[PDB]
This record gives sequence, C-alpha cells and structure tokens, in this order.
Amino acid sequence: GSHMVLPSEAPNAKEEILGTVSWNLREMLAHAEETRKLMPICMDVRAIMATIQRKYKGIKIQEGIVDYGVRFFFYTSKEPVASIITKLNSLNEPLVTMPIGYVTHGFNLEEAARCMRSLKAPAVVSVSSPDAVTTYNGYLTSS
Repeated sequence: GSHMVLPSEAPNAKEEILGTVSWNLREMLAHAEETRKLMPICMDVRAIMATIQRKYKGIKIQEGIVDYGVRFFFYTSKEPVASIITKLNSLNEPLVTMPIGYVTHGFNLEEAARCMRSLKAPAVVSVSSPDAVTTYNGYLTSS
C-alpha cells in the first residue's frame, strides 16, 4: 500500500554558514536542504544512509551526484580522500559535511582536517562534539 503527502515547505534563507560547527546529521540535512548546498556522503556509512533514505523515501542508493531532496555526492569506500577532493574541485559548490576522511576511511581528526584544506571548495564541517570544533579549527589554522 502507498500514500505520500507531507508538509512540503519553502526555505528562503539568503544567508549561509561557514567554518566548522557542532551540528550532527539532522541539523545538516536542514541547512543542506534550505540552501540547496551540496553534501558529500559515503554509502559505506549505512547509519547515515538509514536516516537519509528514510527522510527522502523511495531512494535505493546510487552513486555519483545524487539529486535526491538534498543535493548529495555519493563517493565509494574505495575512493581516497584526496581523489574525492580532486573530484569535488570540478563541482566547486558550497558544501556542508562532516570531516569526510575522518572515520569511514580510517583517519584521525588531524589527518582529516589537513586533507580537507586540500579541498578547493567551501565546506562547513560538523564534528559530533563541540570541544572538537576547537581542535579541528586548530588544525585548519596550524597546517
């Protein structure tokens, strides 16, 4: 059985956020939707996917630039952090994401942050702790 009606709504925020923040996932999906900003995601992290694909029904994982509610970019477990960054160079869109090559691909916060300066596109970053926005910003300042 099927029926799909919901409160669709129009975001109109002229503004935009920069730097790292201490958001999580739903906060991010809101701002992403709001601004139509681009969201790099890794299908590897099924925990993230089990939220997205449920918030944006009927989707059944894809690869590539996933226009599905939010503008996503689905890059593999197998593509290195410098390679996905090189790809994102062509797009050069304002992003909002978590520190990408931090945990799915086995890094540390430092190694993540360094690699992320090599991204030549704007990117709001979200760490799952406030006390780490400081640390992460610190790497972005110090390397």
